[PDB]
Amino acid sequence: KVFGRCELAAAMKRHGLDNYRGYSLGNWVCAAKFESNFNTQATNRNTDGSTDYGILQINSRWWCNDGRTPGSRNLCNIPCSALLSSDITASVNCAKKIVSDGNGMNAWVAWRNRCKGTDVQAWIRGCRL
Ligand SMILES: CC(=O)N[C@@H]1[C@@H](O)[C@H](O)[C@@H](CO)O[C@H]1O
Ligand SMILES: [Cl-]
Ligand SMILES: [Cl-]
Ligand SMILES: [Cl-]
Ligand SMILES: [Cl-]
Ligand SMILES: [Cl-]
Ligand SMILES: [Cl-]
Ligand SMILES: [Cl-]
Ligand SMILES: [Cl-]
Ligand code: NA
Repeated sequence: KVFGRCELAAAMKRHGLDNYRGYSLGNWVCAAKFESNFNTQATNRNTDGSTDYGILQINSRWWCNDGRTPGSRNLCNIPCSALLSSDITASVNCAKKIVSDGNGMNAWVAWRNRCKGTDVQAWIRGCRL
């Protein structure tokens, strides 16, 4: 499912994302945009063997199990295919444990590099929220 901007915002806000750990909704929506393009089915292989999954490109190294990332963890307690689902709940619930990890949303490369310190509200401008 290729989410629409304001659609995704509504759905993150509902899953308790807006202002989670101090990160207003425009953050997460930006992150999504850049990590994944609002596509729930997006993957990328990392050079080390890991694969990033879904709307926020959560990574198999630490966070989920795809059973081809040797030496990796599965700290969210899910298979990685649950992150490609058109429902985003797993994705969101995982984000909560990652964002809470002490690097904040620096955990998301795209975010730190492309959203951090910009006007993130622009991404929620025009939204029935
Ligand atoms: C939380 C998470 O998985 N963050 C990943 C990061 O590990 C990786 O450097 C980058 C490219 O794969 O994409 C981010 O989404
Ligand atoms: Cl957009
Ligand atoms: Cl915002
Ligand atoms: Cl594995
Ligand atoms: Cl494989
Ligand atoms: Cl475990
Ligand atoms: Cl599994
Ligand atoms: Cl949903
Ligand atoms: Cl923080
Ligand atoms: Na894993």
